[PDB]
Amino acid sequence: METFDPTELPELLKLYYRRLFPYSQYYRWLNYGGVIKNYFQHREFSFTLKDDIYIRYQSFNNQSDLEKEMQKMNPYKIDIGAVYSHRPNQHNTVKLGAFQAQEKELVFDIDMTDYDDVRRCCSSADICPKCWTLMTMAIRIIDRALKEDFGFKHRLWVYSGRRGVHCWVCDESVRKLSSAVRSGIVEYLSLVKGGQDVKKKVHLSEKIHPFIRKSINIIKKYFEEYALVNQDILENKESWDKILALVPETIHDELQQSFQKSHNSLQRWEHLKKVASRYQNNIKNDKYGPWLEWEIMLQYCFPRLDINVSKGINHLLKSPFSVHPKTGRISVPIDLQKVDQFDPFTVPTISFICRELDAITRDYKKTSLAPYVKVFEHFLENLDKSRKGELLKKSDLQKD
Ligand SMILES: [Zn+2]
Repeated sequence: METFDPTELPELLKLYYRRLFPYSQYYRWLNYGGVIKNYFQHREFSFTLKDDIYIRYQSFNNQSDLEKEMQKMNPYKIDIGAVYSHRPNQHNTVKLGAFQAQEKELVFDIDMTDYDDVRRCCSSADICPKCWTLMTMAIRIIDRALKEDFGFKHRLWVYSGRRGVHCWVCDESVRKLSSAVRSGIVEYLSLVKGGQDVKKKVHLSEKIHPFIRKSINIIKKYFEEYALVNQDILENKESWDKILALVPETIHDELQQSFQKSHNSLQRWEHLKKVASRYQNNIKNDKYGPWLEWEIMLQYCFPRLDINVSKGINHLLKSPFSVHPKTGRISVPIDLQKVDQFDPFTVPTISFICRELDAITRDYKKTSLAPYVKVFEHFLENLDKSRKGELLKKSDLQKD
């Protein structure tokens, strides 16, 4: 924003939707094996066109119909909503209030601006190699929990194309989950709350739940390099006063003094850990520990979870393989086995892949888009494997 002339977007989009957008894989995803009738036909799609104009409640009969309409309207953005009780594109014809959102993937949307209070590196409208690690940590923290703590097997992670990282959890049972249960998942996962003028946003109890411990252990792999070297969070008085507002009055002064005697954020952090580990929860206690150190790390490194993104079944979220109009970047799947190597800055733009396409119009495999489609395919393969596995179990129950 802005790296190419935005007036070439319409012609690039036209070519993109004609030769490059992976419809086969995309339909395979949203049709979910085709075994539940109307599942794709009842999906809301929402297109954004030129000038921030968008259309709600579009839906399509099949792959060919979707292709044809995407190729006709050539949208700047594609959003995906819920699966509804009826065809979204006929919602007006429906009785009183029978048109209801019924099912959707459980989604998360981690937004880099939500870390602005604890970022020092680039700027509010930017990302850089110094803050990106926040997203890496957010992925590892949330995915571990979704996988290990909840048993969710089908989790697609997606880079927004700009400053965001999205998760779609797509398990059959998850898609059916109620709003109340979605909230409960968000509540369980949440540690950073949650106001503009609340200075201290993490308060830990004496007793550590395994979720908190396991999240902290992930942050600890990154904390030195990320917070002490890259962000340099205890660099000067101006910056370390922000950390001192998170510790008790009792120790503000002792820490202040030894901060000024050391030179590194590295050295000052070691001093903070020491001092904070000796703080007595006034008084009568005799029990000491790392709660304060953990609270600071969580405030700086733990993802902020917007309750509404995950709670509302009808919420729209930018589609994978949609283009980000501001950056030109394709919204691409992130390979979870390689999350530490994921590089948002080398994610190709629409113009770049259109160029590759006809440099001496065919297929996406001759462009830089290809590896990202391979990642999508592995995800889809796992969805195929599961359905077949469960169909076997169901088929074995129909035998007695
Ligand atoms: Zn940055």
